[PDB]
Amino acid sequence: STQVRGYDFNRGVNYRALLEAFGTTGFQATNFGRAVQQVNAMIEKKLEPLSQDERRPLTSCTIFLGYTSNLISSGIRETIRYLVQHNMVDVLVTTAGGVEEDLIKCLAPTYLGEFSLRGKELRENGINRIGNLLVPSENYCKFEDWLMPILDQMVMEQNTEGVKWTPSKMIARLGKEINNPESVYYWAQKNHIPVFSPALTDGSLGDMIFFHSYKNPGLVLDIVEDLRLINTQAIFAKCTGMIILGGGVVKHHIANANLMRNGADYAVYINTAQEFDGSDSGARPDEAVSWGKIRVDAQPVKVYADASLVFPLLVAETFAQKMDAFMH
Amino acid sequence: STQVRGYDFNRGVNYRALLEAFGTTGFQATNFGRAVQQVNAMIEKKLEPLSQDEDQHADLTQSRRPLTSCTIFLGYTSNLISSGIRETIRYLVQHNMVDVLVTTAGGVEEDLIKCLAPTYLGEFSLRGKELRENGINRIGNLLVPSENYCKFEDWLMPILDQMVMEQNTEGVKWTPSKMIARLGKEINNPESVYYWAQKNHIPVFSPALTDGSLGDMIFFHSYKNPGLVLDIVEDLRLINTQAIFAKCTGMIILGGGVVKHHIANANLMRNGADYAVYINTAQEFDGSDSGARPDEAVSWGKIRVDAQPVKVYADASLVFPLLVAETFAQKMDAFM
Amino acid sequence: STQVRGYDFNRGVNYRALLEAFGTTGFQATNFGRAVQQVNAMIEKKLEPLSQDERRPLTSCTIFLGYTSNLISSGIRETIRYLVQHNMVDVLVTTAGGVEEDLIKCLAPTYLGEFSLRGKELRENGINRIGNLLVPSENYCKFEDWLMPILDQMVMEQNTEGVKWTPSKMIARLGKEINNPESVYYWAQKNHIPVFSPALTDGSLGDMIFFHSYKNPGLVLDIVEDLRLINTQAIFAKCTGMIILGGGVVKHHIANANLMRNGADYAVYINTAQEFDGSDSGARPDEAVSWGKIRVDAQPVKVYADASLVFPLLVAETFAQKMDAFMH
Amino acid sequence: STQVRGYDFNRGVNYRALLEAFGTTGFQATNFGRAVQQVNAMIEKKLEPLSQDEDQHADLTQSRRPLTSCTIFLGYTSNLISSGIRETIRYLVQHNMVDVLVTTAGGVEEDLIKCLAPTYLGEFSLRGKELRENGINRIGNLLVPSENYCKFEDWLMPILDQMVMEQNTEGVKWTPSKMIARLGKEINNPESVYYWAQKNHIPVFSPALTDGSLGDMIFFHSYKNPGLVLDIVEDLRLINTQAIFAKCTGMIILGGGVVKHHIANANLMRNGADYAVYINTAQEFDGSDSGARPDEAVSWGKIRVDAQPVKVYADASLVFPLLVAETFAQKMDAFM
Ligand SMILES: NC(=O)c1ccc[n+]([C@@H]2O[C@H](COP(=O)([O-])OP(=O)(O)OC[C@H]3O[C@@H](n4cnc5c(N)ncnc54)[C@H](O)[C@@H]3O)[C@@H](O)[C@H]2O)c1
Ligand SMILES: NC(=O)c1ccc[n+]([C@@H]2O[C@H](COP(=O)([O-])OP(=O)(O)OC[C@H]3O[C@@H](n4cnc5c(N)ncnc54)[C@H](O)[C@@H]3O)[C@@H](O)[C@H]2O)c1
Ligand SMILES: NC(=O)c1ccc[n+]([C@@H]2O[C@H](COP(=O)([O-])OP(=O)(O)OC[C@H]3O[C@@H](n4cnc5c(N)ncnc54)[C@H](O)[C@@H]3O)[C@@H](O)[C@H]2O)c1
Ligand SMILES: NC(=O)c1ccc[n+]([C@@H]2O[C@H](COP(=O)([O-])OP(=O)(O)OC[C@H]3O[C@@H](n4cnc5c(N)ncnc54)[C@H](O)[C@@H]3O)[C@@H](O)[C@H]2O)c1
Repeated sequence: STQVRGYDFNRGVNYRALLEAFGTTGFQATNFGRAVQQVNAMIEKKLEPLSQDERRPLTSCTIFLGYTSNLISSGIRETIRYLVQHNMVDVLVTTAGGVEEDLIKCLAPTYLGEFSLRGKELRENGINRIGNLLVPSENYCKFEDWLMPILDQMVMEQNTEGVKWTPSKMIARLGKEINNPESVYYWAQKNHIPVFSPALTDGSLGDMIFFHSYKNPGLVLDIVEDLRLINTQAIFAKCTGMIILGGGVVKHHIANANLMRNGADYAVYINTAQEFDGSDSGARPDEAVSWGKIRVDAQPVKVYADASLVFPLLVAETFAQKMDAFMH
Repeated sequence: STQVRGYDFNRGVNYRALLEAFGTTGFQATNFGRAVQQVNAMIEKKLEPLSQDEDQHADLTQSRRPLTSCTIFLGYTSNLISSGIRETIRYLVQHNMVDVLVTTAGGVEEDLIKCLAPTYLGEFSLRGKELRENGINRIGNLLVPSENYCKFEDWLMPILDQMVMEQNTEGVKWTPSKMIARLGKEINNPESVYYWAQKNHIPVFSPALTDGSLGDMIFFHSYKNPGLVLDIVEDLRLINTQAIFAKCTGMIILGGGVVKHHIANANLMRNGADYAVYINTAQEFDGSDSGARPDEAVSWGKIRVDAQPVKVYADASLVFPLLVAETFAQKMDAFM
Repeated sequence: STQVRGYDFNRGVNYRALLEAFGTTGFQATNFGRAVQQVNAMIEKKLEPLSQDERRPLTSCTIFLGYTSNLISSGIRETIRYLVQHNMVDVLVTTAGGVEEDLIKCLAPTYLGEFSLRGKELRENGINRIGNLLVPSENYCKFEDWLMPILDQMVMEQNTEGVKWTPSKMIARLGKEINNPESVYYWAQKNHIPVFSPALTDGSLGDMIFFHSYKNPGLVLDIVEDLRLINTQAIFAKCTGMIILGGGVVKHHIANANLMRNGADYAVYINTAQEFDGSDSGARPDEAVSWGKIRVDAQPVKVYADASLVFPLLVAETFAQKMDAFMH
Repeated sequence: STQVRGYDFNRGVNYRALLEAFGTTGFQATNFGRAVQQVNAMIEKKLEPLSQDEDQHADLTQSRRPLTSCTIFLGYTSNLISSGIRETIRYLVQHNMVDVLVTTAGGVEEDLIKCLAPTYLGEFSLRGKELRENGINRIGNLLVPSENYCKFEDWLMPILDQMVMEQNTEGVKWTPSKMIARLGKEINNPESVYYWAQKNHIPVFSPALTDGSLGDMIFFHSYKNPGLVLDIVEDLRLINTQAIFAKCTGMIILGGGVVKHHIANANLMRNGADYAVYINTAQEFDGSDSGARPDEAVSWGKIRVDAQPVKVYADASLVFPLLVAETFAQKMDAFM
């Protein structure tokens, strides 16, 4: 049985050892160390070779990465981009803001602010607040100018070439169009990583589709085909892992997909929600076990924390140390 | 300036005076009192008489529901339909007290499943392994037997068959709201929220309607009877036009997530809601939309700068029935 | 097994029935109904007559009421006053602010404000913020004028009459001095309900003792005797119940006292804390069971909510309906 | 204006660059970066040379500790001493990097008990009944065998005997801080926070020192050896004078409760702290002092209006070691 003991700074600042010490520090530091172990187990399983019996290359473990939209507003956008760039995860799930703001960041930046800035004076200057971040309205003007010709082409392809659009197919197209290596969705489509977002209309992309539909009516986004697509990613996996940042639709959609295989083998939740309100967001991993979304023999972990603090540290201690195994 | 003073139980127990005293008790009790005031302001504006032409509003919004002097959007996370708040919401919809509903997929399907089989009380700490081994699914401190979903399957599959047939031969272009209206008509049960919503021409928006058991069933059904399409674009047009052609709007939002953003973003299209009450347990510090204060929404234009929005930081299962008791339920004589 | 079902407003607004329906509404409404049941069980046990074998009158169950200081800033001060006035609880525990602000409210009121008011402009006008409440600085001036002559007498009594002051003895004296039926501590001392507050110096009372000690040095407040006094309240009880609003010292001090009898028989927590940070505040009742602070056979309840919303409703459904049993 | 940008792992893993990138990552990562800046400002001011007279400051504050150019108050809730943050705090005290400690009683006693027996890792969900039946006590996801407290009893009772004897025949008037200094000297172990605090003349305030196991032991001891008195009034004088006669003050407060208010209220006596960092998981909505934002303290005069205080909303077991790594631990050459 393992003793509580924190990092001793009389050793100097040995960063790897400082991070390794979270495991024996207690409370959420210990859960962070457990999450490192769960993700490294996902990775080790993924890198094992496939048996006989056992367009994206299939691996020995399929990793679903989910994140709420605000994390793409944050600099965790870079963290996610890196993982997608190097084919370290296999399926992305995010809400609509998490798609559009990645693209918009290729046209204009987001800025630091404070949570307490007052909306009246912000609105008067055309500045929109996302937590302690700030997005000028002009950013969305630029998005409009960029996106509208693409909506024109998608409608034409729908009506003259038989294309049946879904959120994931639109997201791949937008990633191809943005054509920018800073963009998560550019790498996702380049690497054949599907992106699911069933409420893709809930955001600025929706605004633009809405306005567009009055000059160029008839665009259809079907969510049924995308439900088949995400569920089959789980059903035909040798192994699955879930890494879920935040809650809401993203968290349920990944977990429910994995119910179709009688549960994920590995699971890490990082979120700030709590169970007491009965929310899905705040449900503990053990709630998911009752449904079959996480296997009974799994050892899932939740870290109760803002992912903007934890996720880059998690990546540093897991994926980033196995980078070579993921290249060329 | 208003003094802090709690209810004095030397008066005995008058529950109305007790709830009214929330306003001067402080902290979230005070915000509850402010929320009562904001909702009563919405209702008061809604009940003012109107004079507008019936044909152009139906053409612009593509809806059969008459305009009133204030359009009220009610949103709730799915789990509140698992709870007994389902009865609270059903009452409001039954009496045409709100005008637009927004909920995630679970908030649709579990209202229907409750007409087939009940949900039970449990505890948050019940272990998943033993529950799974007995076919019991946990929702917070509630429990749903798996057999409930089997009954749901049997009820729903013939309806999905008809929907595909209507799509392919009668030109129907399904969306979530149109499906939700049809499911409410089929369930044909006065305990159901969506039975009343469709009967009263109250639309229900749920853009991620595949994220739950209804999705499971659509998925399974599609391998027996392929082809169903659910378009979210037309439903975006429908919700936004409800805000655009409103004379006045109020937002009452229980919980966060999709529901909260979808209602607020629709109201951006009219440069902001006139009244807004949030009841949710989220906090701002994580940058989340769920946890964003009303004043964040003001920066975007989702809430008018001149509005007096209120957030109550609390579990809505505690607060929403009390809020309805002090607002809509006092005005039911006007609502008929 | 009990079905989920909310109050049906087609019945009209039947307030008692609306409150009774919280039990079957789920999430924290259900925990509220459970708390009503636990408190009513405390009360029923307290009102049972004492056996042969089995200055405050001893009853069949000793109820400890704890609350954080801010709840006395709130209007829950009236709720607590009522219970103390009618001898419905037996021991009070609160932090220092929870003593002084009760007294100050007899000299000048507290006002409603908002959480977002900015401290600079408040400080410039001599207005102090407590959450969404406001206390003018003048309130504390009035407190100073009222309190200083009492500190003079306590020192004199210490040095010439052998008095050994403790927090609970000072609180009883201050309640006698305030001589005002709106005050919690007036009723507490009148009804021989002891009040424990081991960090009594942490607040305005401390400020005043601090300043006083420079003109009239030597006042001693011993916390050891007060530890014996609260622990013996638990040790020699036939039965104990704990009703704890908020966390911190108050929650631990009551629970630790009841460890000395191998645990409380009944327990209700109402607080907004969560367990994930390892805090005592956020510890669930079942953590206390591991120490022996709550008996293994007890059925404790936590309601996760702001007590300013819940506690008056709890009192309405429990103590207030048994008022007759507590009088004359 | 500063752009949002996360650390780019195409650079490889440079942990310093990774922590520095917190500042531009947003949400609480940004507040962490601001907290690093505030603490480094405190340290920088502390290390400025001073010229003040040694005798009058010792007379006014009744302390042997020399004044520096900034007095840093470090507060932490008890559970952080249960955690491995105990080692973080011990390092700071060992090297005289902070000037005043404030903690609740558990934060005193468990530092001493850890020199006698360890605390172990467990899980939050372990059931109390089975733990109680095996003499294991739960602290969050940590576990303390009851035997740890038996060892504590045996170590402490002879010390309590000496304290009573010194009170009754050598005129000693015990207070919490004076007791804590004596316990640190007796534990005589370089792993102990309070061993280092007393050796370096860093006072420790804990006005409710009876609320925990030390209280249990004082209680039991008093029926064998009556008479110990612990006065909190003189300790109020001692902490307040540390603020009053400071040239500059900074507050670093982990958690809420007594600790947070006691430090901030001491700093009111000088019309406010110059620097302040809160790290805690509390929220404002419940009116709590724990959850009060720094700007509430500004309204009282506890934080100067010209200061730039920062709160990081997070479990300090995650954040405090990183904060120390980026601040105090980089400056240890100056601190010798
Ligand atoms: N919860 C269910 O019963 C259920 C059923 C089937 C599917 N799902 C799916 O789960 C997904 C996520 O659900 P969601 O985003 O709609 O909500 P959620 O349950 O994830 O809640 C989002 C946030 O809303 C707030 N909230 C939740 N419950 C609250 C309460 N009782 N009082 C106040 N505030 C509260 C909280 O801040 C919470 O983090 C949806 O797509 C849904 O279809 C859930
Ligand atoms: N930037 C934005 O936030 C943004 C922009 C456009 C649209 N939207 C829309 O808002 C709607 C709702 O968003 P949602 O459900 O995706 O997420 P959300 O922001 O509401 O968050 C849901 C829950 O996830 C958790 N969470 C959030 N941020 C976290 C963090 N940093 N660390 C840990 N946990 C965290 C919290 O418990 C929160 O209650 C969407 O449909 C989305 O498209 C958001
Ligand atoms: N916790 C223990 O191990 C322990 C041991 C013996 C006695 N006690 C007694 O319990 C009483 C109450 O403890 P308290 O008021 O000092 O603290 P607490 O544990 O009650 O915490 C108070 C608040 O501080 C904040 N906090 C706690 N842990 C945090 C963390 N890890 N990171 C950030 N913020 C955090 C939270 O908002 C919390 O509600 C004290 O009198 C103490 O002596 C506790
Ligand atoms: N008005 C004041 O708050 C005030 C005034 C003077 C002094 N002080 C001092 O502040 C110090 C710390 O206060 P504390 O530990 O007593 O309490 P606190 O206010 O810090 O609260 C401790 C915890 O109790 C819970 N809590 C608080 N308010 C709640 C509510 N309304 N509903 C439910 N739960 C709630 C929260 O989890 C909170 O973290 C004291 O020693 C006190 O004397 C406070």
